[PDB]
Amino acid sequence: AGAGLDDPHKKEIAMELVSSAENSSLDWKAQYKYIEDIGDGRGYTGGIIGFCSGTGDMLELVQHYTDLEPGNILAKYLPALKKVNGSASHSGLGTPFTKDWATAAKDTVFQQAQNDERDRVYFDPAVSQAKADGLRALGQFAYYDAIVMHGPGNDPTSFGGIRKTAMKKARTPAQGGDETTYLNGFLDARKAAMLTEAAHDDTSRVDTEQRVFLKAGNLDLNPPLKWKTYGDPYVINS
Repeated sequence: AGAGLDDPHKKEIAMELVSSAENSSLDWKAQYKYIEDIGDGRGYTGGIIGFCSGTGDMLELVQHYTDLEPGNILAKYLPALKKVNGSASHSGLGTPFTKDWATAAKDTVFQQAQNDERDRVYFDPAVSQAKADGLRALGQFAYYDAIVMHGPGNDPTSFGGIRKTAMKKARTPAQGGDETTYLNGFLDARKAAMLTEAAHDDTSRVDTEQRVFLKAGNLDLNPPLKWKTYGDPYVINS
C-alpha cells in the first residue's frame, strides 16, 4: 500500500491507541519518566514500553543513549546494569538510579533513545511483518498492539505464536486470503492469548476498539476514530 502505519501522523495515532489501553490516556509520552520495581521479578521496569533491568533491554537502551550522548547521567550505571542483568538485583542502582532516570527523561535525547528502542524491537518488526502479510494499516496496528503486550517470539502467547495460530485458521492477503477474514482470525487468536494470561485485564482493546474499527470497514485506520477501553471513550478527530 503506501507508508501505512509508518506514516508520521498515522504512527502517532497508533501510539495514542496503544496508550489508551496501556495507560488509559492518549498521553503516551508521559511515561518516559516512569520507573519502578513492580515486585514481579523483572527488577526495574521503566520508560515508554516497559524496559527492564532483569531483561537485558534497559542495558541496551542506555547503551544506545550513551552512543548518542556520551556524557549523559546514566552512563555511570553501565557496569551495574551489566552485573544485574538476568536478575532482579538493585546492586549499584537503587535510589540514585531512580532519581537519575527521572532527571534523564527531561533530556530529549533520552526520549529519542527510548523511541529508537521501541522502534527497533516492536514497531518496525510488527509493521514490516504485517506488510509482508499484505495487511493495510489496521492490520499493521493490530500487529503492533499485539507485540507491545505479548512481546516478540514464536512461543504461543507471544506475537509470532499468535500470528501462527491465526494463519492456521485463515490465509493472509499475501497468501490469497481475505483481509477482514484474516483479521477476525488474528483478533480471535489475540483475545484468546490475552485471557490465557494470569491476572488479566478485560479485552476491550480488541472488543471495543480494534474489532470496532474492523466492522466499520476502516482497514486503513483513517480518522475520525471513536473507541473505548475499560468503559471510557476516546476520540482522535483527525
